[PDB]
Amino acid sequence: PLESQYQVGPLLGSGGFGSVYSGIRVSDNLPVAIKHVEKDRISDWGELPNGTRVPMEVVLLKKVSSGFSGVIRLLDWFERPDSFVLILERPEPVQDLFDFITERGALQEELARSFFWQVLEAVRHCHNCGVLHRDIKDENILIDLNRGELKLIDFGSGALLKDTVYTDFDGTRVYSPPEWIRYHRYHGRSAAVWSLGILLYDMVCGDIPFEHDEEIIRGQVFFRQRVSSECQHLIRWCLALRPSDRPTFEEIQNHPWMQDVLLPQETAEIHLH
Ligand SMILES: NC[C@@H](NC(=O)C[C@H]1CNC(=O)c2cc(-c3ccnc(F)c3)cn21)c1ccccc1
Repeated sequence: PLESQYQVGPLLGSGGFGSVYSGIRVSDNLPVAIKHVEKDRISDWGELPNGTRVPMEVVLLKKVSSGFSGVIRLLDWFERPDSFVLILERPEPVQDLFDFITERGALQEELARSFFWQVLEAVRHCHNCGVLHRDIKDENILIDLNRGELKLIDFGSGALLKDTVYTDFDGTRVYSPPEWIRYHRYHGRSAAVWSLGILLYDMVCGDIPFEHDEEIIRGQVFFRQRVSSECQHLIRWCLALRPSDRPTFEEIQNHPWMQDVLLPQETAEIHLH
C-alpha cells in the first residue's frame, strides 16, 4: 500500500540520516516527504504501545504529534524487509535554515530573534512530551517561506527525555557540549541549551563558532560580525562551560534580547517576501 498511496518525486537529500524524497499523497494531493532508513543503519530502536520494534524516530515523532506546527508531523510509516519508510508532512515552499543562511549570510537580529524564539517553543514542546532531540542545528530546521513558521525535523538521533546522565551520543559533534567531548557524559536539557547557543551564534554570525574539539573545550567565543551586547550576552550564557551555569529555557525566553518577538506572519512579510 506504500506505492499505491504516494507519488514519489525527486530526491531532496541523503546522508547519515538515510534518503529523503519529495512526494504527494495520491488520495488528496497533500505534499509529503518520504524518508527511507536501512535497518542495519538504525542506531536506536524503540517499541510501540502494542510492543512492535521500530526506529526510535517513530516512537519520538508519535509522542510529539498534536495541533502544534513547530515539529514536523509523522503521517504514516511502513516496514520493509531491509528498511523503514516514514511519511512526513512537507511545507511548500520550503528551505532549510542551513541553505537560507548560506545564501543570505548572517541574519539581522530581528529575524534571528523570531527564528530562535520559534525553535525554543518547538524544543520546549518536545521536552514537555518527554522527547529529547539531541541534534538541534540549522540543517534540522525548515522554514515555511509563506507563513514564516519553522519546523524541527529529524529525530533519528533522539531519545526519551530523562533526568539521569546520557553516555551515548550520535548527533552532530560541532554542536555537542564540552562535557560530552571530555567525559562522554551529559544531561538532556543542559546539552540542549549548549546546542541552542551554537545555533544562535550561527544565525547572527553566518557560521558556527567552533570547529575543533579543543575550541569546544576552551569555550572562548569570538564574534566575527557586529552583534549587539545583549545578543552576545545570551550566546555566552548558553555556552557556559559548566552545565549548571547555562540558562534554563525560561531564563532564555525572559532574557532582554528575547523581548518583543515578531509573529511568524509579520516575520514572513518583512523578511521572507
Ligand atoms: N539539504 C536540504 C534537504 N535536507 C534534507 O534532506 C535533510 C533530511 C534530514 N533528515 C530528515 O529526517 C529529513 C526530513 C526532511 C523533510 C521533511 C519534511 N519536508 C521536507 F521538504 C523535508 C528533510 N530531512 C532539503 C531539501 C529540500 C527541502 C527540505 C530539505
